[PDB]
Amino acid sequence: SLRIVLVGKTGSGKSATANTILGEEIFDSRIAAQAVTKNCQKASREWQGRDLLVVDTPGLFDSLDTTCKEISRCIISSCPGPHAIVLVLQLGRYTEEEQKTVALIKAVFGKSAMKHMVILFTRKEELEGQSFHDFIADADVGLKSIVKECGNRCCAFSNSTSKAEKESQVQELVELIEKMVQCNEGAYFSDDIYKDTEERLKQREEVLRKIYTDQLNEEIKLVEEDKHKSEEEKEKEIKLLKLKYDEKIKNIREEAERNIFKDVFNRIWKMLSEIWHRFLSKC
Ligand SMILES: Nc1nc2c(ncn2[C@@H]2O[C@H](COP(=O)(O)OP(=O)(O)NP(=O)(O)O)[C@@H](O)[C@H]2O)c(=O)[nH]1
Ligand SMILES: [Mg+2]
Repeated sequence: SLRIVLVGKTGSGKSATANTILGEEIFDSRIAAQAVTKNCQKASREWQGRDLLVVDTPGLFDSLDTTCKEISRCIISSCPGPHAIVLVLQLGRYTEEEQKTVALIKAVFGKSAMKHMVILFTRKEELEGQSFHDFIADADVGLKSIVKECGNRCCAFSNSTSKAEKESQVQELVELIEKMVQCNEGAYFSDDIYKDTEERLKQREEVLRKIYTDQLNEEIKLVEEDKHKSEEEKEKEIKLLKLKYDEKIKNIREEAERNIFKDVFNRIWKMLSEIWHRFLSKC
């Protein structure tokens, strides 16, 4: 299993990138004068060997409230921790919004997060006769710097362009991610946040297990000691109940993720309120 999070500016091609990872178009990718993704979204894909889990995020910079909301959502979805945090840029310069984005990940998740960051570019088809190598070779101090921090993990993507090319890019991305993780002591990203937020997640899931079971064992109890009902009626009812139960265990993960939101939000809000002086737009 691979947990990857796509963060970046608005319009950078995050959703497109997600689509090309997922093999089909799930998320909304189009050209806009607005944010097309207003909400953290997640999906899964059957791959050669693994289940790929892709977290698409709203464009980081456009609100302390909103930023805190979406980050928190991102954290919950990415639990227990992400394998790769992919910073998505349009081809060319490393710009101020990406600078602040990188600053944010650093600030909230520590500097220790930069081992799991990979840089991904979109519009690969736009460079034409120039090599991507040649491309990153002409780069600037800031781009070179962040590439260095990220361990020289860089990709270019063409979302348009055949499936076989696209899936090959997927091979590149996934492989490098596995390389990175292996060199990273073979585990996902784990933070003070992630540990706590996961513990909460586990606690509430076990709780809901206590709830749903005690609900089903009760509904069953009525049917057993109920008279005037045929045994076939008892059996048909209980069978349906058990079906609804097995459907309701499938539900716990999504329902659990919803319960902790405000708690993690508050925790992040405590932290982030002080810090926001760094991410204001001056002027
Ligand atoms: N040529 C080309 N265009 C691309 C590529 N990736 C994205 N685009 C273009 O960039 C536009 C923005 O796509 P989108 O995925 O919506 O960006 P986004 O990151 O989702 N924006 P947001 O995060 O606000 O929803 C699309 O209309 C698409 O045509 C790429 O690899 N090549
Ligand atoms: Mg989007």
